[PDB]
Amino acid sequence: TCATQRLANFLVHSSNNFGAILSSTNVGSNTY
Amino acid sequence: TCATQRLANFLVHSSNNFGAILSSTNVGSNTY
Amino acid sequence: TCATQRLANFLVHSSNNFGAILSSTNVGSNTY
Amino acid sequence: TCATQRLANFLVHSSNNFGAILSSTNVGSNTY
Amino acid sequence: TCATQRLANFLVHSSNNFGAILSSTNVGSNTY
Amino acid sequence: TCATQRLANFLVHSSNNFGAILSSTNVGSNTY
Amino acid sequence: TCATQRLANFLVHSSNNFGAILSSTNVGSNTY
Amino acid sequence: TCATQRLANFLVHSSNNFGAILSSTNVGSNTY
Amino acid sequence: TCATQRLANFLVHSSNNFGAILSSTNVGSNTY
Amino acid sequence: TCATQRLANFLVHSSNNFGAILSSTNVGSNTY
Repeated sequence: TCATQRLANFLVHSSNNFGAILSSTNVGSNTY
Repeated sequence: TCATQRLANFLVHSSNNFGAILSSTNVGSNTY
Repeated sequence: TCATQRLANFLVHSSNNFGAILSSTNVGSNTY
Repeated sequence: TCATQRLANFLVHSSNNFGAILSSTNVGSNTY
Repeated sequence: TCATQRLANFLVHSSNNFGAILSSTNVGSNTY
Repeated sequence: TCATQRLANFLVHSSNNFGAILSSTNVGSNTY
Repeated sequence: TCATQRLANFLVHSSNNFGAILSSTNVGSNTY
Repeated sequence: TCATQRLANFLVHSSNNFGAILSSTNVGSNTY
Repeated sequence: TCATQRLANFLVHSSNNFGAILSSTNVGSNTY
Repeated sequence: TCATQRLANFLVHSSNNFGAILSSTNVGSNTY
């Protein structure tokens, strides 16, 4: 029995949920 | 019995849920 | 018995659910 | 018995459900 | 029985949740 | 013009895709 | 023009994709 | 123009992707 | 123009991705 | 123009990614 782990380039570029842009705001952007 | 793991380029570019753009806002953007 | 895992380019470009664009907003965008 | 996994380019470009565009909004966009 | 771990380039470039841009703000940006 | 949102019990009990059960495994389970 | 948001019980009990059960494993479980 | 936000019980009980159970392991569990 | 935010019980009980249980391990558990 | 923020009970009980349980370990637990 042996246990060798070789994980390369694990990535989660997560940008998931709610974004609140509300009032009187003409926005050139992209909010997380 | 052996256990070798070789995972390359695991990725979840998640941008999932609710986006709130509400009122009086002409927005050139893309909110997460 | 052996266990070798070689996973390459796992990806879920998830952008799934509800998007709330509400009132008085002429929006050139694409909200997540 | 052996277990070799070689998965390449797993992808789910999911953009599934409800999109809420409500009132007084002439929108050039595509909301998730 | 042996336990060798060789993990390379573990990464989570997480920028997940709520972003609050509220009022009278024409913003060229991208807030986390 | 008004914008009132009253959403109750939004749900997506998603368990969608590929399930990999491979070899020499009599499994009493249900894998996501 | 007004913007009132009253969202209650937003939920996504997501358990979506690939599950890897490979070899010589009689498993009473349910892996995400 | 007004911007009032009243969001209650925002939830994403996400447990989404790959689960790796590999070899010689009779497991009573449920791994994320 | 006004900007009032009243957000209650924002929650993401996220337990998303890869779980590595490898070899010679009969495990009563649930690993994140 | 006014900016009032009243956020109550902001929470992200995040326990997301990789969990490494490897070899010769019968574990009653739940590792983050």
